[PDB]
Amino acid sequence: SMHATRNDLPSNTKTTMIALLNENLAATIDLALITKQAHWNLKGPQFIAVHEMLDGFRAELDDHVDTIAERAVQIGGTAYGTTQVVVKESRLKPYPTDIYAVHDHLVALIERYGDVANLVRKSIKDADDAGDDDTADIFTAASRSLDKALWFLEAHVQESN
Amino acid sequence: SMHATRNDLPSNTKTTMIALLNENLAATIDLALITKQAHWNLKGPQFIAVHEMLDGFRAELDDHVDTIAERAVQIGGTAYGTTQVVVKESRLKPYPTDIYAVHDHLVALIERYGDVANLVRKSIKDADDAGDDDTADIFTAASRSLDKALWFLEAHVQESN
Amino acid sequence: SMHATRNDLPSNTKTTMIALLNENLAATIDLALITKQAHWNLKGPQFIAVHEMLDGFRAELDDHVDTIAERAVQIGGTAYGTTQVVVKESRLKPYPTDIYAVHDHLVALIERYGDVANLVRKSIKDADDAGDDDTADIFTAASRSLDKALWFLEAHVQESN
Amino acid sequence: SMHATRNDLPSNTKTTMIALLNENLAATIDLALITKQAHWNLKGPQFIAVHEMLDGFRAELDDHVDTIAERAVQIGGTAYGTTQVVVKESRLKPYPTDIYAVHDHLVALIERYGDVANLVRKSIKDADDAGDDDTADIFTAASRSLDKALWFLEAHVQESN
Amino acid sequence: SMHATRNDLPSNTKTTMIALLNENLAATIDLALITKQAHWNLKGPQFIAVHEMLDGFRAELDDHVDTIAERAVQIGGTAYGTTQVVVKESRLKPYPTDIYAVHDHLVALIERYGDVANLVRKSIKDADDAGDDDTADIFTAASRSLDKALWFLEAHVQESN
Amino acid sequence: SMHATRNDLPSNTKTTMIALLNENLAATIDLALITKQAHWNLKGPQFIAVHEMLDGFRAELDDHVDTIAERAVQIGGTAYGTTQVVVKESRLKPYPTDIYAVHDHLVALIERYGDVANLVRKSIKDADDAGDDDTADIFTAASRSLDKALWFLEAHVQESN
Amino acid sequence: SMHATRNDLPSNTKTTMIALLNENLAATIDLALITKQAHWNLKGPQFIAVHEMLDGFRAELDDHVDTIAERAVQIGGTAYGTTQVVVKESRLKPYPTDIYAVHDHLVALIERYGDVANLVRKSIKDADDAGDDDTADIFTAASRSLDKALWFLEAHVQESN
Amino acid sequence: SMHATRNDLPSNTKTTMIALLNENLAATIDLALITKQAHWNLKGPQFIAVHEMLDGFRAELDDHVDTIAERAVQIGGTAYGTTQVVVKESRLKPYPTDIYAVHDHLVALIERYGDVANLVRKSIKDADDAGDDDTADIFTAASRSLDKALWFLEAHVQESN
Amino acid sequence: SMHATRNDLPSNTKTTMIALLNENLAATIDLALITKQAHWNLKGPQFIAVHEMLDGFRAELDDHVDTIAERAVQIGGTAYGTTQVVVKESRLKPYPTDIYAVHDHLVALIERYGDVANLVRKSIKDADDAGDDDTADIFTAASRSLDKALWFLEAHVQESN
Amino acid sequence: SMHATRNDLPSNTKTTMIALLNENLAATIDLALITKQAHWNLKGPQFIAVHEMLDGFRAELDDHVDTIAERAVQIGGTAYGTTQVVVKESRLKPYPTDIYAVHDHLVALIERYGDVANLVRKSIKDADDAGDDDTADIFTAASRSLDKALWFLEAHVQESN
Amino acid sequence: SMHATRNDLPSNTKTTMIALLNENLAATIDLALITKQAHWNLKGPQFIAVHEMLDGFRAELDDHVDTIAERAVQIGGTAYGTTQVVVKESRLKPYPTDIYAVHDHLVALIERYGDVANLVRKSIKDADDAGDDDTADIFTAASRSLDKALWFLEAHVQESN
Amino acid sequence: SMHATRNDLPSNTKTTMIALLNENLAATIDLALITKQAHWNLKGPQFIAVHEMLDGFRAELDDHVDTIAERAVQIGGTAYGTTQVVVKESRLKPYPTDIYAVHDHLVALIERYGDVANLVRKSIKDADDAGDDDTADIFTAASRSLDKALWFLEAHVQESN
Ligand SMILES: [Ca+2]
Ligand SMILES: [Ca+2]
Ligand SMILES: [Ca+2]
Ligand SMILES: [Ca+2]
Ligand SMILES: [Ca+2]
Ligand SMILES: [Ca+2]
Ligand SMILES: [Ca+2]
Ligand SMILES: [Ca+2]
Ligand SMILES: [Ca+2]
Ligand SMILES: [Ca+2]
Ligand SMILES: [Ca+2]
Ligand SMILES: [Ca+2]
Repeated sequence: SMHATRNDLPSNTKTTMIALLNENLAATIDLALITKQAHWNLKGPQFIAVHEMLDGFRAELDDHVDTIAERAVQIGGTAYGTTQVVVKESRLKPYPTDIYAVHDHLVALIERYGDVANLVRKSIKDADDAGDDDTADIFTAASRSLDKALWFLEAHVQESN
Repeated sequence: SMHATRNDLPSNTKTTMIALLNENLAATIDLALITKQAHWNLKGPQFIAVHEMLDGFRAELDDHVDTIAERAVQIGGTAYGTTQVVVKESRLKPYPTDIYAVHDHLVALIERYGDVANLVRKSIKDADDAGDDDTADIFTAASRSLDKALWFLEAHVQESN
Repeated sequence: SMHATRNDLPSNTKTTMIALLNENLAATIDLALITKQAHWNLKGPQFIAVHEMLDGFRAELDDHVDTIAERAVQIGGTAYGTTQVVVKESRLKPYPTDIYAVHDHLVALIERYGDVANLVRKSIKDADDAGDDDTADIFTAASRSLDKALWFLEAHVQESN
Repeated sequence: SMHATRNDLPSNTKTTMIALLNENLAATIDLALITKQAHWNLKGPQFIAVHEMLDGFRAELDDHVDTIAERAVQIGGTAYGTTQVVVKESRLKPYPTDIYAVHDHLVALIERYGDVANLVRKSIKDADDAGDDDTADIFTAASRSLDKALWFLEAHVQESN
Repeated sequence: SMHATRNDLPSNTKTTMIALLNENLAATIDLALITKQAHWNLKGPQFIAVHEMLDGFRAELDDHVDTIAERAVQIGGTAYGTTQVVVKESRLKPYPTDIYAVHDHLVALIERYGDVANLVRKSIKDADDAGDDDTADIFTAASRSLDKALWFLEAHVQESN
Repeated sequence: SMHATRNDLPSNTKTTMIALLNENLAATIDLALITKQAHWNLKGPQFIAVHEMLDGFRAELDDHVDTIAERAVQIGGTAYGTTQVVVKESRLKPYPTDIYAVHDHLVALIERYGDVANLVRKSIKDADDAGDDDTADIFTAASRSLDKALWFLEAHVQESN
Repeated sequence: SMHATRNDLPSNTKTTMIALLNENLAATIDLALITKQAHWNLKGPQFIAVHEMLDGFRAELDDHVDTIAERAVQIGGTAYGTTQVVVKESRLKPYPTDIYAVHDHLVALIERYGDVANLVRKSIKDADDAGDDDTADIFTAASRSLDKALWFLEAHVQESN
Repeated sequence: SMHATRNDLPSNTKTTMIALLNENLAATIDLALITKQAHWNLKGPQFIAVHEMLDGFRAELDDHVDTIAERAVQIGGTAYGTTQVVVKESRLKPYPTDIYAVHDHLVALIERYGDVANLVRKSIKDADDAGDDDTADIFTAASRSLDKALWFLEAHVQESN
Repeated sequence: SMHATRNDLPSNTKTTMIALLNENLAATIDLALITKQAHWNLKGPQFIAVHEMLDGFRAELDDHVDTIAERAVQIGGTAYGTTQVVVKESRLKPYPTDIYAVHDHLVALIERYGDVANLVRKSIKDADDAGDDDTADIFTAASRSLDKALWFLEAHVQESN
Repeated sequence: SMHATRNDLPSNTKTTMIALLNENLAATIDLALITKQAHWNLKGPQFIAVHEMLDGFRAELDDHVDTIAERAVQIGGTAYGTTQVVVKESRLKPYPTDIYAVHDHLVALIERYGDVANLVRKSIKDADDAGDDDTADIFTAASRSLDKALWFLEAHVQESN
Repeated sequence: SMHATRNDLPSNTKTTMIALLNENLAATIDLALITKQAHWNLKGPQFIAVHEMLDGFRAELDDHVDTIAERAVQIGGTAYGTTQVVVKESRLKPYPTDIYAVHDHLVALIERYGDVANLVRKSIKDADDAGDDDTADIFTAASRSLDKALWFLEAHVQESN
Repeated sequence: SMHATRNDLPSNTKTTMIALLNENLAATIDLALITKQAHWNLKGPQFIAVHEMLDGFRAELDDHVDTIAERAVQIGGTAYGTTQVVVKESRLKPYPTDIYAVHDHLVALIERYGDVANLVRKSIKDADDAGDDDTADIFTAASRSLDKALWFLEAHVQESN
């Protein structure tokens, strides 16, 4: 599953970072699909603003998914992003397909956004500790996006009016 | 799974169309993931042109996925697009995660694109027959995109030089 | 009210389609005016999201108004779009000028959008049966926009939180 | 028909200005519809240039219509812009639906453009006199657009070659 | 002249549609050339507006030419668009190279745009009857453009002032 | 604090307008900061739509701040816009830093937007009476923006659903 | 030199405004040429910044020149803007063609910009006194541009470091 | 009037080319002002098409005016473009300020555009003969624009229908 | 075939340049159609890159075809660009409609691009010699585009790996 | 002043970072107001270049202010950016409102830019030390902008010619 | 070669970082020239795709070159990027000027991109270790670009079909 | 170093123009590096305007470098643009790396821009004499850019205030 590269990151670093990148890739792809799931099916008084907001989140996730995947490839590995892989390697709770109210989707999204945000933020440190600054930076950009999206979601529920 | 709408498409036709739209949604989301899987992992002399071409395909699939999903919702149904749904409801063979050569990706992609192209093309007629002209037209837009993408792939292998 | 054209749609077809286009033209012009009426006067907690949403609807309706009007003219007819014509030939229930609450506008708009959506959707079939495929396609484009707008409105009231 | 606002314009100025804004709103919406009525149906040697010019006028009118309506609302009033209100409140002579010649449309348009131009220009002074400088400015911007459009029309008939 | 494709349109449908697409391709390429011929050589008081209008037509034809040619290829065929093919397979009467006055070009264009508009419109139905919904849609888009163009030309001569 | 200019507005008019401009400059800079204060800290069901609306407000305020400051300079004065000046010359009540609910920020912002809208509106007349028509016009533009923003805010609370 | 218009500004207002507009038109066209004259021939340490600044000035003048000319024509007059008219009717002192130092051009330009700025500013009031609010407004927009340009010029010489 | 440059065009070529450039500068500035004069004052059936066309001409002339002037400066000279210089050094017949009919403007413009077109075209050869290829190219770009604009004008009068 | 123009190129230069331009016009229109023929039908491993490249070539060719044709008209001639003329006046070997391999299209295109590249290059000199500098420059621009396009084609076959 | 978040940064990291972010927020907002203060009031030979440069700085600061403020909120805190807070928590020496010469502004600005640049650069380390990689990155982006702006300023005074 | 700055990075950090930035600057400038050398001279079946790809690489390298150079200057140093310096300080093996095949250029480029990629990636850590977070971040962005480009290159040679 | 082409430029014209193109290529790449060297390191009162001006120069140079290099390759040759070639084949005096003052950079840049401007201008004539009109035109475009850039630089020193 590896290919040769002149990239001189140590071999053990490449192995551990490819694993870490793929773990994050599965999480973020799953979250991308969850985001559209919610976007299509939400109903209630805040429909249009939340509907539109979720498209923005998906667009951001798409960029980070690409950057994460391509990083695994750059350092000699394979990127694993098919449905069969994602369903197995993502730890996100299956997103309910029988919820509709904006509030139910917000609380469901907060759980999952929170899980992915916390994963990616930790992965910054794991990459830094492994000696892979570029990978750490990639997770840092992704984490900034995820922590902002998590805030946009939580801000809707942190007060009731 | 249903919500009331003033849309007066006959009730039985809504039911059959929601099912048809979800069948096609599962296929097109799966094909979207497959397209990126190939994009990241392709290697060989035609790397960059094919890499970029596949991003074009993904952007068009994303637009047809949204159109199909929202159509299901418009006529009073639920769009089902989570990883857990897609992995069960897509009939596309799992994309191999251990291929790299551009030619191997082209052959694997032609198989999946051909399957989705033919499914969506048949769905146009199923929708027209059922009396849902907007759904037929949504499938027609999708089919035109799929048949063009299929050609782009096949044109790479229909001659050898 | 007619002018000569090399367009060889049968004369009966032209006559029936010119009337059908004018019927839809009236309905859509009126819906455009209604849409702005609500946009200006809505008040309540969802003000800005709904206010901006209605501008998007108007922009889409304008494009369909033009397309329907110009089709009547293309096939040798006159397009009837003055206030005096619209107030008589639009079958939309007069929109109230004494409502303000966003909820009240949403409910009223759902009534009006449903009416036009269902008119245009059937008109696809009238045109197709008449053997005017271009006019049927014009109505199909307009119908897709109307069904999506109807959904955007209905989605606000289909759940309560 | 009123909602309270912190805008400290005196009650009498608010009520007089709301009425004046609504008078001009009805005239400009009607004129907007007239402009497209002519745009669709004009025929003759200068067709394309005039056809396009009238879309320019309509775009400008739309912006002024919005600005006038929204000013009535800002100062605590209701904007009245439905077909039923416009047909009663506009003083423009019903535009003929049985004229085609570019020249005939030019002459008929000049009549109505003249009427609205002169109405809006006078309304600048009425607002200024009422001590509502923002409304006067809104009318000044609309009047500049109207006087320029009137010129564009008249310039076509002021000489014969 | 054929190449293997996964596209599952029946063999006879492919053969007949490739022929129909090539017939329409020859007519539309010829019409494109005709359009520029007129564009360059027109003279008279309406010169600039008609000159520009005709570039708009050519841009539209170019897009329909490509879509039609590529459809023939997508379904396993060859697209035939060389000068030698077009001069043989177009049925448009050779365009006169010794006319100048805007009126004479408008009349000569009406003849040829009418012929192509009517061919394309009938071809929608031929494609639909053959069970090729994408091809039918391609001709529908092309027909819409052609009927609008025919009107823009005819609208210049349907009245004389 | 003054510099010579060939601008021949009367000396006493320059002095009184510089003062009036600076008074308005202090209020508008303070309002700009207040607007972002609200934007960052609001929480509740209408979060994203109101968050984004307030960025629109701030962008409009920035342009008017610049225009007011630069006018004071053009006519030979100094623009005073530092935090120390603003905290002393603004009469806006200090914005609470312990509120979060969207409703609470809307009412707080209505207070301050109203205060500024009414100041700027009065300042049009003060400038006109002083014989500085450009300064009056600058205040007119700022006032139209302020009255519209004030409406956007008040419209959220003028009805409860 | 006059043509008939439905514009109902009083006849004596038209006559006096047409003269005032043409007087301003002459000065502003002259200032436009002067601006470029300086732009081409300036030399010295601040060359590129001042060179580019002067192109910004010319672009704004051009817009006002057109608005002033077209206003004269809209109200039934002739716009006079040929070289022979401008050399006779411009109130500006002929610009020297034998200066080069940036400072020399700045000083010369300040004289000319001051004259035009002061003329246009006065003309706002002359128009307002004549009851022509649109013309007053056109001069206000022009005066705001000229006063700001005058400042940009003077600011370069109001301190020496 | 000269400043030193490292540009090693021979001194006599500089002197001759500076003179030639200034001759062409005066003609093109004069033609620019003439173009706007016609633009503002034309009246008749072709108003809007020709009005707009003349703005395109003026935009192009502006670019060539700049290029020509700057070339004189680049090779050590002064650019002479004030009203007082242009009225003396342009040999264009003063443009009439008492014509209105579009046909009258077309024919007057044709005479002036013909004069400048033919001057600039000859000047290409004069520059090439003097050994200044860059100046010859500047005149070639200007000449191409002028010959095309001359055609746009002439094409209007070369036929009558 | 000829119309009067003030363009003072000698009568014999005009005649010979019109013929020369039309010879090049036939070649370049033929090449434009050839480029699309290859674009549609090519197949093999380099498909997408070469497919897209050929669209770039076509766009450049279209611009030069227009410039060549319009130059013929500007100098009082007729542009001849119909299918019947091009098939007669182009000396390009008819393009084969039974080739597919990318390599075969590259070789076939190189023959035709070379022929046109070399005709246009020679035509620069023919125009210079005739004293038509603008026409020479028109051919210089076209020739630069053709020699670049020829290189892009040849570079594909000048090495084998 | 805290709200709950799923963001799993340690509670002490959140507290510490919210304080640090707010410290930098006060400094950067104060600097933003200082930058415009200079922008408006500067006078001297380098006026327009430095005037424009300072608007570039303010635009960059605005983005960093937003990012810093929002990060404090994301991690469960309150952002404090009112005039009253900034005047108390910014340590920048109050900016003089009685200086004009470009040089004096440059020297004053360097002091304040220096102080903010140095604070923000240190805060990268303080954030790293607290285990908040996203916050550190936010300060890194701000620090890069500040160090660059500081150079732009200092570069004006580091040599005298 | 140093200038005073308020930037308070420690003196030894400045000296060592200036040297490190200049070592990277020479490598990246050399690589930029190498990239264009390949781009112009490559020949073979993948010409156009690789030709374009290398322009993308060059545009990225230019941005990083500027960032690196400016950082050295910002911290009080001199940026050294002349040909004479680059040829002395780059360690990249001189690029062969006698290769043409795409494959030969790919292999040659991989060697040089690998060297620079590895140098920059190590330099991130050298900067972090010296306590210069902004410089580390600049190298991180550059390293990310380099590692991605290295992959784009290697991906072409990592498989043979 | 040569590759076969259908380009019919005479053999010795190809050889001599390849040499001449490579001579100018070395000069212009070296000037491009010089321009950036000045850009980064300049300091003094005119810093920002001159800093920015030099990026405009570099962008123009980059386009000419590409056009020159590609021309050499188009006509069958090799483009030589590596650091090792440029250092040997450029005759520009090594640019000083110990200068900072704006004036020092202007003087040094004037020397080198002058040398390159004069080389390229002569090269137009050498290409024309050899019969290569396209190469001559390429040098004409570059010469126009260089003569303009040289002026921009010399205008800063041609007068002292
Ligand atoms: Ca990618
Ligand atoms: Ca969607
Ligand atoms: Ca229309
Ligand atoms: Ca609105
Ligand atoms: Ca195509
Ligand atoms: Ca400003
Ligand atoms: Ca105008
Ligand atoms: Ca210029
Ligand atoms: Ca053309
Ligand atoms: Ca924000
Ligand atoms: Ca830079
Ligand atoms: Ca290139």
